[PDB]
Amino acid sequence: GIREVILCKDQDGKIGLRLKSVDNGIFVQLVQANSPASLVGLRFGDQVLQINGENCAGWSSDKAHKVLKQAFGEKITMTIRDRPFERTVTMHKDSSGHVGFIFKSGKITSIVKDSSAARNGLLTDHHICEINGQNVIGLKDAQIADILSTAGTVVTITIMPA
Ligand SMILES: O=C1CC=NC(C[C@H](NC(=O)OCC2c3ccccc3-c3ccccc32)C(=O)O)=N1
Repeated sequence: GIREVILCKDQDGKIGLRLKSVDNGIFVQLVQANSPASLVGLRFGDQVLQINGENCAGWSSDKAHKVLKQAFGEKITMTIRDRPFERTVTMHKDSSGHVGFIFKSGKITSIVKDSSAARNGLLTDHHICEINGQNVIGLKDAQIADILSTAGTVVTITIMPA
């Protein structure tokens, strides 16, 4: 759904957030660790409907960057729609412990024939966002692989088109 967040700027008047224009909307592209943006729970793929009550519709990435930098006040408010491009696909590890996909730089690149990923219709050219709800955006591939490997039999992956 939609919600309001209220962020307090840090030491340098920053919130740790980079935004990106997509289809005449504005979306969260990068959230800094331990930042005000992380504190209020902003995540890669969240949609920003308003900043300080002003509609973001049609803003360029540069204009959103400017609005954030030049915002007057110690606080910045936003209206957020939670990751509208996100979907889950649930798969099951086979007897060798595999769900059946290859990924590189956090993006699914190949589906293994006659695997659980194949049976459940996992797609390529998609970001791996969460594994059973655990956020893996920005992790190294070996870290993603480790989280996958230690998951139980049910593996639900949250994905987003890349
Ligand atoms: O790109 C990555 C990197 C790390 N993890 C994953 C997810 C994992 N994929 C995977 O480990 O493939 C190699 C695996 C393997 C190793 C040795 C011999 C046979 C087979 C075999 C046969 C069928 C399907 C998968 C496999 C998974 O599908 O659970 N993808």
